[PDB]
Amino acid sequence: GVIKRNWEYINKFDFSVMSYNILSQDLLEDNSHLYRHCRRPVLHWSFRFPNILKEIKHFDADVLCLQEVQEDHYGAEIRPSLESLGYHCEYKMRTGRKPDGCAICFKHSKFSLLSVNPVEFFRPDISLLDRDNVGLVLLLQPKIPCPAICVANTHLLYNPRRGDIKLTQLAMLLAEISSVAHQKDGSFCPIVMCGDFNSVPGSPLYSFIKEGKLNYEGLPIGKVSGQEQSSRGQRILSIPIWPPNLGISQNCVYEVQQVPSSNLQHHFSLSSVYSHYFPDTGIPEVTTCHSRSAITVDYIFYSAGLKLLARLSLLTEQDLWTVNGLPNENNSSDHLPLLAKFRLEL
Ligand SMILES: Nc1ncnc2c1ncn2[C@@H]1O[C@H](CO)[C@@H](O)[C@H]1O
Ligand SMILES: [K+]
Ligand SMILES: [K+]
Ligand SMILES: [K+]
Ligand SMILES: [Mg+2]
Repeated sequence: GVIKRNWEYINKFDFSVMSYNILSQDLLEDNSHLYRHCRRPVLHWSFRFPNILKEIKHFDADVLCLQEVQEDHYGAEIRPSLESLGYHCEYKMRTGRKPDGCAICFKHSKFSLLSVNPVEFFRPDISLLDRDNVGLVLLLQPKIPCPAICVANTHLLYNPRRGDIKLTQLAMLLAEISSVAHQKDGSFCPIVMCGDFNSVPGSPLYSFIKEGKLNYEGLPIGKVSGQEQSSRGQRILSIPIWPPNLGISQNCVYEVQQVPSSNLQHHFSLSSVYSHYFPDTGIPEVTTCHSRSAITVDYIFYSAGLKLLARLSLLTEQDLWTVNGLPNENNSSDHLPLLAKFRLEL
């Protein structure tokens, strides 16, 4: 019963991607009921950050996609530490009362920056989109003597009930990617989309990402994410989910608004790095474990044209409770870092 995270291995450019919700100290302390299982000393930022930095240093990924990156801590400690490791860092803070956000970092030696494309999901003119969540999309040029790579990162709305907002937020991210990744030959460049989607494998939202299609007629708003909730007394998704003045089509691309079928679509071909279930046993993988939750909500998606060489295996709920849950004295987030090795064949 050994508890280990192994590397599963499945004219080129090779690069590794890490997706990691590092847990904002402010979000930690605002929700202390989630960490009742934890010994008090392991929760302090002074304890947690060195461990998190050690992980990042150890894995030495070419691209970092981080969530719950607290602004004050980012400026003071996280960004300087990452810059020292040879990373160029781009940040997008949430737009509300919560001063955390997403960062996409990449090694100077591996890429040049073509464009930075932040996405704010908050729209003051649209009542539906009243949440502070954000995304970030970079276009990177691999440094070799080659096509660009589009890297996206997000942290979608947590609230389990509001699947209408989740899907609209996702649509806004997909729309940005569609714009940035478009090439002169009319196809999309290779895409890596990381983040905390607050949605479980096999959920409608997850299915939408994988299939590029969703029939959402008669679907309760709470069922979208597959997060734990009653589902009683929930309203059904509207057709359309979001209003025309968002300027995004049902194919999740920007469109020219004109002065004035319940199926969502996107034009990408996306695979998930992780299978979500252990092959031998069929036990589900988890990416987050605390007092109230043990689920997968973190993903690395990629265009399948990249080839996945390897991934760092996840753990079961039972495995994580053997080490008394997350965070603990050895692992300093309530999430596990996702890690993938990719190959771009030229
Ligand atoms: N919030 C929790 N959820 C699930 N299991 C827990 C929780 N807190 C402690 N445990 C574990 O459950 C068992 C309780 O005896 C122990 O193995 C302990 O680590
Ligand atoms: K929040
Ligand atoms: K409702
Ligand atoms: K235990
Ligand atoms: Mg969290």
